[PDB]
Amino acid sequence: TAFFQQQQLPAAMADTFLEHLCLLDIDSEPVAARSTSIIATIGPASRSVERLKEMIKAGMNIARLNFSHGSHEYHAESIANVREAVESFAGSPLSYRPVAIALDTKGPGSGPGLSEQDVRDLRFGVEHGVDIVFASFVRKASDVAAVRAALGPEGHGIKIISKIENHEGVKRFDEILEVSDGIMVARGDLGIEIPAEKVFLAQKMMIGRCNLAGKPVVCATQMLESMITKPRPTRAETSDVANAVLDGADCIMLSGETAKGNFPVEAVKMQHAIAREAEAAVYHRQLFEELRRAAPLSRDPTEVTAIGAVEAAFKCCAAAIIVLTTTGRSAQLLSRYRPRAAVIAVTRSAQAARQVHLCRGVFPLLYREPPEAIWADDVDRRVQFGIESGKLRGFLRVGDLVIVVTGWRPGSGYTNIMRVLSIS
Amino acid sequence: GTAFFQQQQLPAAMADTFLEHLCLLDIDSEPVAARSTSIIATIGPASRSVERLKEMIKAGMNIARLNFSHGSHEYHAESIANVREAVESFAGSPLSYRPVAIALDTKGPGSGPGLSEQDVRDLRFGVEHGVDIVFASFVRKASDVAAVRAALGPEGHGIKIISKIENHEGVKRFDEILEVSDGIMVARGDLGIEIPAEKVFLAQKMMIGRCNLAGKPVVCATQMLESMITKPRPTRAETSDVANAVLDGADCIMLSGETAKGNFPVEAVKMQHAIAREAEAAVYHRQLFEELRRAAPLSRDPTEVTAIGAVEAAFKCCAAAIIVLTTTGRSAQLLSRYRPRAAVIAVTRSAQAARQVHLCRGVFPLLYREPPEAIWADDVDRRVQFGIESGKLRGFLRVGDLVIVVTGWRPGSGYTNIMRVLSIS
Amino acid sequence: AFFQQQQLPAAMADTFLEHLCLLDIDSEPVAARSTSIIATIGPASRSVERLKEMIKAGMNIARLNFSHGSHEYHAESIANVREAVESFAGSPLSYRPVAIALDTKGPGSGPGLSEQDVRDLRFGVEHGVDIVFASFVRKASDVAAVRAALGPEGHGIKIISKIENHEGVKRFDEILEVSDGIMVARGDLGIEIPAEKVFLAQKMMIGRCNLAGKPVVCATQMLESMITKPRPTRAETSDVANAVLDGADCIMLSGETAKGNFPVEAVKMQHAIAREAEAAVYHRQLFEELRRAAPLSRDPTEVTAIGAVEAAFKCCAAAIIVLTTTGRSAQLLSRYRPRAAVIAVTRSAQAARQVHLCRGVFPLLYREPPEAIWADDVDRRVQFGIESGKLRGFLRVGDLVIVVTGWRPGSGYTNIMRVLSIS
Amino acid sequence: TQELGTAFFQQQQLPAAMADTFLEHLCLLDIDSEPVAARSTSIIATIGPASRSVERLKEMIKAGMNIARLNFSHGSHEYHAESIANVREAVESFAGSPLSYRPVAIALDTKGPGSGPGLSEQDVRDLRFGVEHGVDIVFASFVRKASDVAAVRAALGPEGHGIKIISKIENHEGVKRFDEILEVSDGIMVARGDLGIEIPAEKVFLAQKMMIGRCNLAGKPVVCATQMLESMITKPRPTRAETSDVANAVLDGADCIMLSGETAKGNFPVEAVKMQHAIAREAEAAVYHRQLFEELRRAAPLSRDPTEVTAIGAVEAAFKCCAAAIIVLTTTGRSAQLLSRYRPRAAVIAVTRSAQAARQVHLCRGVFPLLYREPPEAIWADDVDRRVQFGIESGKLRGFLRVGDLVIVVTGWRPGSGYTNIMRVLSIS
Ligand SMILES: O=S(=O)(c1ccc(O)c(O)c1)N1CCN(S(=O)(=O)c2ccc(N3CCC3)c3nonc23)CC1
Ligand SMILES: O=S(=O)(c1ccc(O)c(O)c1)N1CCN(S(=O)(=O)c2ccc(N3CCC3)c3nonc23)CC1
Ligand SMILES: O=P(O)(O)OC[C@H]1O[C@](O)(COP(=O)(O)O)[C@@H](O)[C@@H]1O
Ligand SMILES: O=P(O)(O)OC[C@H]1O[C@](O)(COP(=O)(O)O)[C@@H](O)[C@@H]1O
Ligand SMILES: O=P(O)(O)OC[C@H]1O[C@](O)(COP(=O)(O)O)[C@@H](O)[C@@H]1O
Ligand SMILES: O=P(O)(O)OC[C@H]1O[C@](O)(COP(=O)(O)O)[C@@H](O)[C@@H]1O
Ligand SMILES: O=C([O-])C(=O)[O-]
Ligand SMILES: O=C([O-])C(=O)[O-]
Ligand SMILES: O=C([O-])C(=O)[O-]
Ligand SMILES: O=C([O-])C(=O)[O-]
Ligand SMILES: [K+]
Ligand SMILES: [K+]
Ligand SMILES: [Mg+2]
Ligand SMILES: [Mg+2]
Ligand SMILES: [Mg+2]
Ligand SMILES: [Mg+2]
Repeated sequence: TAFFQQQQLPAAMADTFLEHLCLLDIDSEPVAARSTSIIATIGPASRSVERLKEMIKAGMNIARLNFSHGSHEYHAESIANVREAVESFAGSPLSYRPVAIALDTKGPGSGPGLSEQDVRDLRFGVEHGVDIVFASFVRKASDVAAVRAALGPEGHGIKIISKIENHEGVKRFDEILEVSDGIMVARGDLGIEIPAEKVFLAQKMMIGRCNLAGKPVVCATQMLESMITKPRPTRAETSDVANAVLDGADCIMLSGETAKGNFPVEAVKMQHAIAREAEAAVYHRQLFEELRRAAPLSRDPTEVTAIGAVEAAFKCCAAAIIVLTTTGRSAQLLSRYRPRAAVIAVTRSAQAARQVHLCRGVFPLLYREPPEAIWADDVDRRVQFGIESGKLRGFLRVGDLVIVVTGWRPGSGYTNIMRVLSIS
Repeated sequence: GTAFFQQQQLPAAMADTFLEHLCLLDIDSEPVAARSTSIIATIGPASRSVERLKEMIKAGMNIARLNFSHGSHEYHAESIANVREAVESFAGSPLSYRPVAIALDTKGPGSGPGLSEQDVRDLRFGVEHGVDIVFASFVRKASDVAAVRAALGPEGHGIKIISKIENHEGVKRFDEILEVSDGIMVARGDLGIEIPAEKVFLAQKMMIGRCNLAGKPVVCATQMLESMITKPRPTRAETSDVANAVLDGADCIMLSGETAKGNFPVEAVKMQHAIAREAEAAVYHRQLFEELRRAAPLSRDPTEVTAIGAVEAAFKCCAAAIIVLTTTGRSAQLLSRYRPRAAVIAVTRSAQAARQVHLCRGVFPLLYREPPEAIWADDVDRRVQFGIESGKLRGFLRVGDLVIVVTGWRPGSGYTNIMRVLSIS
Repeated sequence: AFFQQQQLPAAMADTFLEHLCLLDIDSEPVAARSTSIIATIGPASRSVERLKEMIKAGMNIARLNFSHGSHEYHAESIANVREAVESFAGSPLSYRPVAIALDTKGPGSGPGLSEQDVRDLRFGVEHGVDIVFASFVRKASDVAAVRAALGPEGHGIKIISKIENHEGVKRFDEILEVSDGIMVARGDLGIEIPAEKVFLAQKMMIGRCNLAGKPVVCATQMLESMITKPRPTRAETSDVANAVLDGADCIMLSGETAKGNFPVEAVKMQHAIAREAEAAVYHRQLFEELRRAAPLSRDPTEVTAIGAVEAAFKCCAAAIIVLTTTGRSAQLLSRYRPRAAVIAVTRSAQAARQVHLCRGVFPLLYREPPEAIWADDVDRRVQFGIESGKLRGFLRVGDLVIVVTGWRPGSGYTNIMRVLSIS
Repeated sequence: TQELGTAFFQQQQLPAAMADTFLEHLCLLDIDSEPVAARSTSIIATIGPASRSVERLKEMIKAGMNIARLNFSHGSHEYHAESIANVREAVESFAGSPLSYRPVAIALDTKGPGSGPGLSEQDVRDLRFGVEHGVDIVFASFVRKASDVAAVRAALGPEGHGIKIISKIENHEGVKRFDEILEVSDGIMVARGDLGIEIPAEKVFLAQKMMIGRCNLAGKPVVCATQMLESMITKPRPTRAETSDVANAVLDGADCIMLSGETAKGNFPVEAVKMQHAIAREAEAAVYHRQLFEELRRAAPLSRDPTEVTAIGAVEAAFKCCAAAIIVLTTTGRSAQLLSRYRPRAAVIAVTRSAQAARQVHLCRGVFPLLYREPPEAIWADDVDRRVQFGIESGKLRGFLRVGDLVIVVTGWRPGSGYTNIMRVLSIS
């Protein structure tokens, strides 16, 4: 078939990484959906409702609100505009794309503990329902603990992504990652605190440790910087985006390219285009083998089902792995093994649907329908919802094979079943 | 969690290199898993007593070979009846019943091309008596397997044909023979006479490797515990040979003379069982599994896709077993190809499939006798519980263990597609 | 203490994932920078005093873009480069050779060699350029045309084919076979093929070049923001580091040094990043794969090359000193990407300049006249390498070095490898 | 290459050796791929009534005996001295043509401590006998700890400091205290007979494979010892299990294989030697060198010793060109031993003036000793070149080398042992 010369499949079947590089083809068109999420910073150039709709079409998955600048009234208005542009597509539930809201804090700024503004800003996040928090200048575990105690009673569900932007944060990394929900390689400040020529070492090390831990990792600053004023990026910029994906980053960020630049939609489209190409060029054979050898033995059925499903997906070239999820944990565990198959996550939790964008290859679907009396009937309708959406979005075709990860009883934490299905 | 697990060579199995694996092999690391390599015992004067056969089934005989090179049709029918009587004496407790296959080893073409007249009569005898396997002697080409298949007729279409490679031509035309055969037997006796004796190990290791790749059973035959015909204990070379046949990747090991005419037939079965358990625990699963997958091509067959997914899931949690419901034994055979450390408990209603799956390494067959339940999903769950209960009774499973359960979406063979992680209660 | 620096904990990891996890920002690179820097000479860099501070920063090859400028302008640039290079020839133990590369304008609309290109190639032969960056090579017949235009005298000039269009990428294997090396001309490539596909072309071409043992250059917009700003972007420092990690022998500045406000700063920056990236190379997998892909050879030079590289890894050799006439012996050692330096002691001034195209090869130009006793002349050249290495900080007393030599004079007779202790 | 001929790449299991996986390697094993290289695993033959005849010993040396074992459990000192004299007489009968002379080591296998701790009185007398008679190796029976090896070393005295001590592991304690024994011993013998009595018979293969692996890592010789071709005591042909056992001992990584009873008292002693030689050649060609070498390197620690550094460099160079042999000049045999540790397919040819080193290097797999008799040249470099040419001439005469082949020459920068540091690529003229 033509199939075995599309998503860099000749290069993916190579026996060595050197042979894999030699088999990379510019004419091998990526077919799979773009898995690395795009975080776009919302500013003057992008807070228009009609502009936000354009950005969602372009591939924006997470909207970032930089709390360094702007008032609470400004940020609440930006949030409302994002939600209005997101809900304008809720008329066709088979094509609706959830979009997460992330609050990027100001920072401690030469002081002990959480700054007074950060305490006020985190309460604002709780009161406005932010899905993610990018905690600025995390240096130790206590910093993470402070950002989490700040999310008061009503906000323990918000995902804290610790921003590493100084030498101390890099040295105390393992202790930070243990208590954080993910990490952001905040390259701008990092490139000021540590020598500029050492930042790539910090990026590659942190991405690798995050991949091992199964926790999301974000590449953040100056990725397409020249696109603030120019319609096209530099050769170094497209290389940087592609290399962040190849390193193993779950998310790529635009901050200024979308916040204040002349080409915000073009920067999103560009990051989408590069990410698709870079994801097809990932050497899955070594990546999966190493992921397995490093990942410890688990007696958790969710984790055991995850490798079994990822292995099964590789064996048959599964178009997608469709997993039902309440908290997103099942989808996150599948994501850790970096399958070439899309992780279609079907969920009834609008928050979980937005928060799974932090995990690479997870494509969230929000199930809006009324429940069936028979739980088994309800599970099959949600599985069919993922198939119907996948078909519509081009992820699946009739005749394809899919892996369907489900649980034996309702409620989260009981995933234990994996099925091989033929799309009808 | 589950403290003090220095047993079943787990430190050696977790090594990063094969050299490190060898260095971590421990004589004090006792094997805990059930013996996976089947034992073929040739039935003769020293072993056709019904009470002796009962002793050999307890010792671990899985397949009864009948050497049609000696004995009359009357003698072999009586041997078969004695075997079946000793096998069925344990059918009163179905949770502990062990199926035993009956294989017919032909005399051979001797000095003449094609099937000999006696072989055609002997193959008809096998069909009439209901043998499960046929060890076709002196297979040299694919047309020889076709001749044996034709002699079995229409009724003998379910009988498994294991081609015996015992000459130079059979070794050179191996790939064409394996394609049309159900499995291979490395008939080392005649092979050691046709080709130089110092070259037989190359033929054995090559054929076992190609069989492992193909997913078809391979038998290591002849003189494995030869000194046990007259002595109660084998030589150092003999125990090494049995252990090395298992390490090579052989699905089955054989006794022919040690059990047929010797003074210690039950002791030879017990010895082969003891060595096989030790050798199976010393298999370097890390490289074996990785190489098996890199060589196995991509598959759009749900049975084959579910097989790796289940084997990978079993390795991840150190699953005590992989319980699979099978009609023809194919689902269990596909799991077996990936050589999991977990036991492939294969529950089946087919008494022939139950006997024939002994040719596949690591497949512990169970014969489910109960008639079908009205609700299909309830019948499946009862068969799964039958595997758990048999598994518990036989010491394979304990409460708290994790098992992988391979099932299908509808009745009939060929629809295996589901894998589940269960906790033993 | 030794085991902590030059990313040695990360280099000893058993997996690439474990290698990434062991990368340390406090593990300072100790080795000399192996990836050569090609700096484009323009208005911002043709001053003799500026060229001297560009050689100190780490410029190894001076590029002359024949798209702009007259023959008189380029001859003056050449003279200024040679004047700045020869100003350091007073101390031969510290003298750094600098290659001169001519970048052709290109065929443009023309199917074969353009008239200007034939004139420019003759100019290069007459002026003694070491390298030629042939623009827009699409097939093997294009390389042949450039080779013919160089004539009989230009047979020693290295031809680096620039791949800058779709056809050049598809016909890559036939071009690499007839070329001395390849340049991933990212600028035009990013215009001919989609910008999001250029990294695939770069990584593929670098990989195939590493396998072939032929030099490969990463060329456009590496530190672009340094034309107007004193510091590069996070994407730019990442791009340079990733070009080195991909396996590129040379990194280029074209505009950052040619017309930008910070030409010396761009050279210093590329040097700083390359040292960090070279120490973070996963040598265990790189060497193992290089060996498994490299075919068996009955050539004693090639056989001695792996033997020496393997021996250098075994003892953590500070450097490998090789005596070369044409640079081929040093090039073959370079193919195996050793962590140890490749000190190439040559009497050929052209070979000394041209070996900058090979990663990890540090050229020393021996000038002294030949000794009466052949074995004594060899030992004096070996001692010349040791003395330059000690002076430049590559070697210390107590270190172990691998010494690659031959059994007789003349090129092509390399067959000996020795383990020496620095005294 | 390709221009060495198809017949070259379809022999010595070269298609199977070039496979990318061990499974692919097994699938490419060919019975018609004839071994061409010389047999590298040494054969230790036990000398008894069936083999102490001078003419019989000559037949066994031709068949492939490398080390003669003297079992001190049976026989008197007078009997063993006579056996030694007959061995030396049969060995020296071939010394007329030094380019084809094969050195043969003499090994003393002690009786053992039996039912008592420490060295038995007879063992002290027997060890003194060995020193007085000039034995090259001692197989110390029932070694259980490092202090046992020290006792045997002390009993050999000052003169017996050059005698190699191979500790026999034949009980549970010896297996558990293996690492401390191997550290103080020159090598190990997997004494399977007693081991199969002390530990369960079904566990002996685990002990064998573990000890061989640890010895390969340490670079110290390892011997597989009991019942290898047992049926050949009475029968002219061995069983399928026996030929498999010998082949598997070689594939495990054993430097030496032993005959004890098959050669000592059996009806077919020369036939058992010929059989062990035939199997070893086939098994050596079927060794998967790619994984073996890669793993050996990853486990071997970094070394600042030039002899060790030159050893990998030479072994790697030999694999790259399919070098016919690796000629090394050695005084103590250490240089050849270090090359042997990396298990090259290229036959290591060791040129030495020490007759004891020539005999003792049989303990190292792949080492083919040549005893150089010529007196020293005035010019040191000329003496080295003459010894290198002696290796080439013996190599050509014995069929190891042909004109056109590539060889690797490992030499040193000065006389005296411990100065190996040079590796050269030579073309055979
Ligand atoms: O040893 S290499 O440096 C190399 C080897 C030979 C060459 O010729 C060469 O040019 C480079 N190396 C590159 C990356 N791959 S990879 O398969 O793409 C990969 C595997 C594993 C990774 N983990 C697991 C989670 C991060 C990777 N993260 O980024 N990439 C990863 C492995 C081999
Ligand atoms: O390279 S070896 O010959 C070797 C030999 C001696 C050493 O001291 C050493 O360090 C390496 N070595 C043999 C054993 N395997 S193995 O792990 O046991 C294995 C893996 C894979 C196999 N497939 C996949 C299906 C058959 C094997 N089939 O039989 N065994 C198999 C590893 C490779
Ligand atoms: O019917 P529900 O409550 O949505 O659950 C369907 C199945 O998916 C799961 O909820 C997965 O949830 P989580 O990923 O959040 O752990 C299983 O526990 C459950 O059996
Ligand atoms: O035995 P039933 O009741 O027909 O149930 C079908 C079950 O067995 C299977 O038939 C497996 O059979 P095969 O392995 O012989 O193909 C599956 O479809 C399912 O697990
Ligand atoms: O690298 P090249 O061009 O093959 O030259 C290698 C040569 O180097 C030498 O060491 C130098 O010898 P000369 O300086 O006399 O040419 C020769 O022995 C060997 O042939
Ligand atoms: O293997 P050994 O005993 O350490 O020595 C290797 C020998 O090789 C040599 O080249 C030959 O020297 P000799 O003439 O003293 O034997 C020396 O470097 C060294 O004595
Ligand atoms: O916030 C950021 O992205 C930073 O500091 O680089
Ligand atoms: O059955 C046979 O002939 C054998 O095993 O050699
Ligand atoms: O010519 C070049 O180098 C380019 O276009 O990048
Ligand atoms: O002496 C021996 O060989 C033994 O005991 O095994
Ligand atoms: K901020
Ligand atoms: K140009
Ligand atoms: Mg910041
Ligand atoms: Mg037969
Ligand atoms: Mg151009
Ligand atoms: Mg003993």
